[PDB]
Amino acid sequence: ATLKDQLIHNLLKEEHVPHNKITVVGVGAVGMACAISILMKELADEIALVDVMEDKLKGEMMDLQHGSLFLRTPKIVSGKDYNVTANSRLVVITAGARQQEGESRLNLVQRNVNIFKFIIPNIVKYSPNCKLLVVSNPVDILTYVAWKISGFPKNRVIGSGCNLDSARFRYLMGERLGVHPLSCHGWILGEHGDSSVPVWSGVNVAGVSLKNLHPELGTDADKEHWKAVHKEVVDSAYEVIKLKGYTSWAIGLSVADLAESIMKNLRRVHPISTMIKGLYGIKENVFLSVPCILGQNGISDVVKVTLTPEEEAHLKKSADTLWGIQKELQF
Amino acid sequence: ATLKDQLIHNLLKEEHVPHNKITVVGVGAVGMACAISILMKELADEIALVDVMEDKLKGEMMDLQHGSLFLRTPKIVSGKDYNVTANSRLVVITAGARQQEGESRLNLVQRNVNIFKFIIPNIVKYSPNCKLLVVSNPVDILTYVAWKISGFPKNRVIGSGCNLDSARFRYLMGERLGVHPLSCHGWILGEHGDSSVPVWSGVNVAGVSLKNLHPELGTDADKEHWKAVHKEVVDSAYEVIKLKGYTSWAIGLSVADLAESIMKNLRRVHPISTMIKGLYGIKENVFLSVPCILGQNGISDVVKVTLTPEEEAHLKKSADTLWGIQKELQF
Amino acid sequence: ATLKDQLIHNLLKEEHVPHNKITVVGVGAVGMACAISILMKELADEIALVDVMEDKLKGEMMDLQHGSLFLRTPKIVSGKDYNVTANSRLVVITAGARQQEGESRLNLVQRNVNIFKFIIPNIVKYSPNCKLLVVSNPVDILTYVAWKISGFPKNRVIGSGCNLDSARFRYLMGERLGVHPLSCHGWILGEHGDSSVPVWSGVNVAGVSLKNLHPELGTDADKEHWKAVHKEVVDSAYEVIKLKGYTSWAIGLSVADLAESIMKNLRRVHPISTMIKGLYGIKENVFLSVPCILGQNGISDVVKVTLTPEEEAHLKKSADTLWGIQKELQF
Amino acid sequence: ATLKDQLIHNLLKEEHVPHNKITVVGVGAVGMACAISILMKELADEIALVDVMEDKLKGEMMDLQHGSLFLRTPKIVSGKDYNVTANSRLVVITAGARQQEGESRLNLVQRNVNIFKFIIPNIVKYSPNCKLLVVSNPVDILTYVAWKISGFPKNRVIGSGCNLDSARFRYLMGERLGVHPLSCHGWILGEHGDSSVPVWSGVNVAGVSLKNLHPELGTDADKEHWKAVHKEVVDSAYEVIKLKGYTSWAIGLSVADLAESIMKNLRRVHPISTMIKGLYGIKENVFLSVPCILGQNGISDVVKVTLTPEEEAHLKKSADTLWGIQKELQF
Ligand SMILES: NC(=O)c1ccc[n+]([C@@H]2O[C@H](COP(=O)([O-])OP(=O)(O)OC[C@H]3O[C@@H](n4cnc5c(N)ncnc54)[C@H](O)[C@@H]3O)[C@@H](O)[C@H]2O)c1
Ligand SMILES: NC(=O)c1ccc[n+]([C@@H]2O[C@H](COP(=O)([O-])OP(=O)(O)OC[C@H]3O[C@@H](n4cnc5c(N)ncnc54)[C@H](O)[C@@H]3O)[C@@H](O)[C@H]2O)c1
Ligand SMILES: NC(=O)c1ccc[n+]([C@@H]2O[C@H](COP(=O)([O-])OP(=O)(O)OC[C@H]3O[C@@H](n4cnc5c(N)ncnc54)[C@H](O)[C@@H]3O)[C@@H](O)[C@H]2O)c1
Ligand SMILES: NC(=O)c1ccc[n+]([C@@H]2O[C@H](COP(=O)([O-])OP(=O)(O)OC[C@H]3O[C@@H](n4cnc5c(N)ncnc54)[C@H](O)[C@@H]3O)[C@@H](O)[C@H]2O)c1
Repeated sequence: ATLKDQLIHNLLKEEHVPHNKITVVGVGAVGMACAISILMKELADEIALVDVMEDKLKGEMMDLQHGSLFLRTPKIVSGKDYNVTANSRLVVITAGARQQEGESRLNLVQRNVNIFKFIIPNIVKYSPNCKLLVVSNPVDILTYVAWKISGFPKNRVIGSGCNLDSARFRYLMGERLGVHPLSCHGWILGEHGDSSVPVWSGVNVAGVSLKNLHPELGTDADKEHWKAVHKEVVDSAYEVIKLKGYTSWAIGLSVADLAESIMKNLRRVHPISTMIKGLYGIKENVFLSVPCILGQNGISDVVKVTLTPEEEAHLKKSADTLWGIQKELQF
Repeated sequence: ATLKDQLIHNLLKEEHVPHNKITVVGVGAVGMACAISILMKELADEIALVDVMEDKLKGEMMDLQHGSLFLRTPKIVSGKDYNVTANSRLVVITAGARQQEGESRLNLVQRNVNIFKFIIPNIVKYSPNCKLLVVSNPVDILTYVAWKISGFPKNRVIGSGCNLDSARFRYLMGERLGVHPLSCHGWILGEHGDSSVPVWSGVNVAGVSLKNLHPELGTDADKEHWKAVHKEVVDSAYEVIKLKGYTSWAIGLSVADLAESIMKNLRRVHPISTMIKGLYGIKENVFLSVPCILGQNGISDVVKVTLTPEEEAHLKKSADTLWGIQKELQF
Repeated sequence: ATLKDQLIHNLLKEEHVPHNKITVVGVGAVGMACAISILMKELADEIALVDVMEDKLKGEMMDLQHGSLFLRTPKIVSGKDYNVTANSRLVVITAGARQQEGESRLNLVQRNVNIFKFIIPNIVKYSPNCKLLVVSNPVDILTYVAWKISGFPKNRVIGSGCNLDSARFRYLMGERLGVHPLSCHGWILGEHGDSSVPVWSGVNVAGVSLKNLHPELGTDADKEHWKAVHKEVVDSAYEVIKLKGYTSWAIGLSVADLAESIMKNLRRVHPISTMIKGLYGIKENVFLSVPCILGQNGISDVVKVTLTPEEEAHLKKSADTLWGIQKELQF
Repeated sequence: ATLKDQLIHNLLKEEHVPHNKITVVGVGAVGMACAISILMKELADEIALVDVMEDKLKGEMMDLQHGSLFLRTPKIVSGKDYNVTANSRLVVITAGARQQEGESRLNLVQRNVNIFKFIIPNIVKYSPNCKLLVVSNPVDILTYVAWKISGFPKNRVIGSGCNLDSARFRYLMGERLGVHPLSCHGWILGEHGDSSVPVWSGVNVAGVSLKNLHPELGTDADKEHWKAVHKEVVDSAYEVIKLKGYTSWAIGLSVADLAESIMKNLRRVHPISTMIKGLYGIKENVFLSVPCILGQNGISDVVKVTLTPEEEAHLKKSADTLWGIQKELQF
C-alpha cells in the first residue's frame, strides 16, 4: 500500500548501464564550467563528478541536481572513490594547482604531476577504454604524463591544447575585420603557452589568405601591427587572471566543443595536444598542438600543415623548450 | 588601403540596434550562472553586464568574449555606467549581499534595499520598457521594493520566486517516484524561503492526484513522510551554502527558463513573485509566488489555484511573515 | 602519394561502431518527418533509411546528405537490405499504406500486416536489442502484430499511440484557455483513432482540475462544450487529410519527443501503445495507450490512472473495439 | 462563470506585436522544409504562411499547429491575403514553378516572373523594412527581379544563391578527405547553376591550400579527378530530381542557416546572390553568388575574393550569360 505501488505498475527493473557517460575529474572553476557546458549541450546521459574535496563535491552535485527539471541528463553522480567513473566514454581531467598572478604555467609541474600519478591509474582501472581529455596546466606536459602512466594508445590521450588559444585568436581577428570569429580562420599551434606559434600563412577569410594581400602580416617589424594580436593571445590568460583571479568560461566552452566531436564522432579538425614524434623533424617524445581530426576513438589522424621555415623554426623551438622539462620527470 | 579595405567592400554603416537584448546586473556567482545559461539557450543577440567592481566585470566579460566562437550572441558588453543597458527587453538583477552560513534571506533586506535605491532609477531610465526580473534576496521583498521605486506596472516586475523551489520539489518527488522531474507536477507557493507552501492538493503524475491515492499525504503526520520532502526544499539552500558556500547552477537554469517564456512570448505558467493583493484574502501589498502566465509583456495573468483550508492558512501566514518585515519602508 | 596522403597522416583504422544509431523504416511523408525531426534534435550519431522503393530511397538519402554541413549526424545510410540497420538502438517503422480521404485507420490492417510479416524478422535479426517504435496504422493493432511476430518482450515494442492525440488535445485546450500547450495537462487514452478517451477527470492547469471547477466539463451535455474539443481531436487527422492529403509534421515531432525519452533514458511519462492485459479489467491481449514511463529499455512501467466510471466504461469499449478487429490473426 | 474566469484572473490584455516574425511565401516542398527547419532552430516567435492554394495552406498550418507542444514558436498563422505578413523581420520567398526532369532552371523565368510581379508589391506594402530572402528558381534572376520591383536597397534583397552549392561541395570533399564538411572549406561562386565557378585557389583543410600541395587540382585534364567533384555539384540537383522528383531538405537547412545569421545578426560570411556591379570588372546589373557578410540589416559587406584569371574568366562568363536573359525582361 505504498503510494508508488498504487500509482505505478512495474514491468521492468533497474537496468543501469549508461551509453554516453562522461566523467569530470575536479569540481573547481574549470571543472564546473566544463560540466555546465557539457550538460547544456546535452552530450551525456550520465555525468560523474570526482574531487578530493568532499563538501564542495557534494555541494556542486546538489546545485546541478536541483536544476534537473531544466536539463536532459537524468543521472548526476559524484564521489571520492573512482568506482563512480566506471565505463566512461570520456574522462575530462581538470584537477590541479592553478596559476597565481604572474605565475609561469610551467611552475605547476611538481604539484600537478603528483596529482596525476595518483588519479591516472585509478581512472584507467575503471574505464579501460575511455578517451582521456586533459585540461590541467601545463596541459602539454600533463598530456604526456597521462599517456606515459595510463599505458594507453596515443589516440585516446588528448590535451585540450591550443583549442582555446585559436578560439581567442579568431575572436581578436574577427573584431579587427568586423566578421564573426566562426568565419575568420587562424591556427595557434604548439605549446598552450608563451611560445605558441601563430600560423600566419593559413589565416583567411572565405578562402583568401590574408598573407598574400598583406605580406607584411606576421613575425617582424612593420604594419598595422597584426603581430600584437598573437601577443594579446599569449597575454590574454594573464590579464583575465589579474582581473578576476582565474579563467573558466572560455575553457569550459572549448571543452564542450571537443567533447561534442568525440561523443558524436563528427571527425572535426581541432588544434589539440598530441604526440608529435616523427612529424616536424621533431625526434622526441613531445606533446604539442597540431590540427587533428577528432572522433569517437580520439585522435584518428593529424593534418600535416604546410609551415614556412620560420614557423617550423618556432615549432622545434616550442618543442625543445618543452622536452627540456620532460626528461627531469621520467617520474 | 588597410588589409580590411582590400579584403572587404562595404555597402553600409547603420545603427546596430539590438532586438533581443538582455542585461545582467551583478557579475557574481548568480549573475554569471544566469549569463552563461542565457547565452547557451541563445536567447539574446546582445548581453550587457553591469557591476560596481570594475576589474571583476572586465574579467568576466573577456572570459565570456574569448568563448565567442562557441556561442551565438555576437555582442557582449559591460560598464559601471548603465548607458550600456539601453533598450534591453529584460534585466536580471542579481546584485547584492547573499546569505552567510545559517543566515535567513530576510536578514539581507536592509543592505539590498540600499543598493536597489541606486540601481532601479538607472535601469528604468535607459530601458523604459524592459521587464524587470529580480533575483536578489529576500526576492519577494526586493520585487515589491523594485516595483515601488520603478513606477512600473506590476506586470513588468517579476521576482524569480518559487520557480526554483518548485524545481527542487519536483526533483525530490521525482527521486522517490522513479520519474523525471518534468513528469512530476507540484507547486511551491509563497515566500521563496522558510515560509513557502507545498500545494499537496495539486501534486500529480499524469493527472492523478497523489493526495487522492494517499489521503494522508503531506500536511499529515502519517506514514511515508512526504512532508519531509518540503522540509528538504526549505533547507536545500542552507545545506548547499554549508557545503559549497553559495548556490548558483540551479538558479541560473531557473532564470534562463523564465527568460525563455518572456523573450519568445510562450505564455507558460510559472510559480513567480507577484503582487497578490485581492487574491486569497490578502489585504496587504505583498509579493509572493503564485502560478502566473509569463509572456513578452511580463505577467499577463495569475492562475486562481484552489487551496485546501490548511494550504490557504499557510499561504496567509506566509504573506503575514513577509509583511512583518515589509513595514520598514526605508526607501 | 595522394593529396590525401600529403595532407593527412593516419594514426588508426578501426571499426566505426555506432553508439546512438537510429533506423527509419519507410522513407515516405511520415518517415522523412521523423528523420528530419530526429536529425535536428541531434539524437543519433548514425541514421539508417530502409525502403522498398530504391530510387525514392537514394533520393531522400542524398537530399539529407547534402545538408550534412548543417547537422551533427555524421553518417547517413540506406539500403533495401536490412544489413544497414545493424546494432540500431531504436527503429521507427513508418512503412505501409495510409488512409485515403474518409478512410478509417482500421481499414489498412490487412495490407500493413502483410508488410510487417516481412519487415519484422529482418529487423529483429540485425538489432537483437533495439526498441521497436511502431508508427504505421492502425498503430495499436500493428504494435500487437509487431510484438507477436518479433518474439520481443513487451517493454521493447512501442506504439506511437496517443502521444500525438494528447498533443492535439493540449493545443486545442491551450487556445481556449490562453496558455501554451506545455502548461495544459490532459490525456487521450485508448485507440489512436475514433474510439480514443478524453480523461477529463485529470485535465489541469497548474494542479487545478478543470472538472472540479466546472463539474459539467466534458462527458456532460452542458454549456461551454468542452466535449467538442475531443471531437476535434478525433476528426483532426481526417480534416488535415482532406486539406493536404496526409499528416506528417505533428507525428514527426511526436516521434522525435518519444525518441528523446528513449535515447537519453529520461523516464518521462507518455501516453503510448502497450499491452494492457490485467489493467482496467481488460482480459484480452490488446494494445492501446495508457500513460507509460519511457527510458533506454522501452516501457519500464505503466501509470495506474484513476478513471471515473464513465471513462473506464469508454476505455473498455475502446479495447472492445480493437479486439473486434484483432480476431483476424492473418500472420 | 466561464471556466476561464474561475481559473484565470486577468491583469493585462492581448498586446500582439511580435519581435521576431518570419514569413514563408509558398507552402510547397521547399516552403515547408524552410518552415520546419526555421521552427526547430527556434528563430521566430511568429511565423506567417502564405499560398494561393487555400486547402493545402490551411492543412499545413494545422499539421504545424498540432505540433505546438514540441515547438517554441507560439503563433503560427496563414492566409491568402498579405495582411498576415505585417511587420516581418524576414520574408522567405519559395513560391513558383519548379523543374521537371531534365528542365533547365532558366526555363522557369516566364512563369516565375509573373508570380513575383504579383507578390513583391504585396509583401513590401506590409513589411516596408523586411529582409527579402529569395529561394525560387532561377534564384539569381529572381533576386534581381525582387530588387527591381520592391525598390529596396541592395542590402535587404538576398537570393539563397550558392549557399546550397557550397554545402554540397564541402560534403563531397569531406567524403574524399575523411573530414566533416564543417572542416573542409571551399567556395562555389557565381550562378546557382550549371555555370557555377569552383574557387580552387581557396579550398583548404585547416589553413592549407589544397592547390599548393596539388597544383593539378581544378580546371584541366590530369589527376585524381577533383574536377568531377565540381561536376557532381552541378549535377546533384538533377540527380535528386530524377530520383525523388524534387529537392527540399538540403535547401530548407541552408535557408535556416542564412535565417540564423540574419535574425541573430552574427555577421557570418556566406556565398549568396547580391548585386555585383562594380566588382569583378562586371559593368552590369547582375546578381550572382559572392561571399557576403550577412546580418540584421541584410548584406552589409561583400568579400573581395582573390580570383585567378581563369576563375575571373568564368565569373564574367556566368555573369554575361545571366544578363543576356535579364534585358529580355525589363518587364
Ligand atoms: N588548458 C587550459 O586552457 C586551462 C585553462 C584554464 C585553467 N586550466 C587549469 O585547470 C586546473 C584547474 O583550475 P581551476 O580554476 O578549476 O582550479 P580550482 O582551484 O578552482 O580547482 C581545482 C580542483 O582540483 C581539485 N583536486 C586537487 N587534487 C585532486 C585529486 N586527486 N582529484 C580530484 N581533484 C583534485 C581540487 O580539490 C579543486 O576542486 C589548473 O591546473 C589550471 O591551470 C587549464
Ligand atoms: N532568488 C533566488 O533563488 C536566489 C538564488 C541564489 C542566490 N540569490 C541571491 O543572489 C544575490 C547575488 O548572489 P551571489 O552569489 O551572486 O553574490 P556575489 O557576491 O557572488 O555577487 C554579488 C555581486 O553583486 C555586485 N554588486 C553589489 N552591489 C552592486 C551595485 N550597487 N551595483 C552593481 N553590482 C553590485 C557585486 O559587486 C558582486 O559581484 C544574493 O542576494 C543571493 O542571496 C537568490
Ligand atoms: N500513428 C500515427 O499517428 C500516424 C500519423 C500519421 C501517419 N501514420 C501512418 O504512417 C504510415 C506511413 O504514412 P505515410 O504518409 O508516410 O505513407 P507514404 O506512402 O508517404 O510512405 C509509406 C512508405 O512506406 C514504404 N513501404 C511500403 N511497404 C514497404 C516495405 N515492405 N518495406 C519498406 N518500405 C515499405 C513505401 O515504399 C513508402 O515510401 C501510414 O500507415 C500512415 O497511416 C501514422
Ligand atoms: N534556390 C535553391 O537552391 C532551390 C532549391 C530547390 C528548389 N528551389 C525552388 O523553389 C521553388 C518551389 O519549389 P517547390 O518544390 O517547393 O515547389 P512546389 O510545387 O512543391 O510548391 C510551390 C508553391 O508555390 C505556390 N504558389 C504559386 N503561386 C503563388 C503565389 N502567388 N503566392 C504564393 N504561393 C504561390 C504553390 O501554390 C506551391 O504551393 C521552385 O522555383 C524551385 O526551383 C530553389
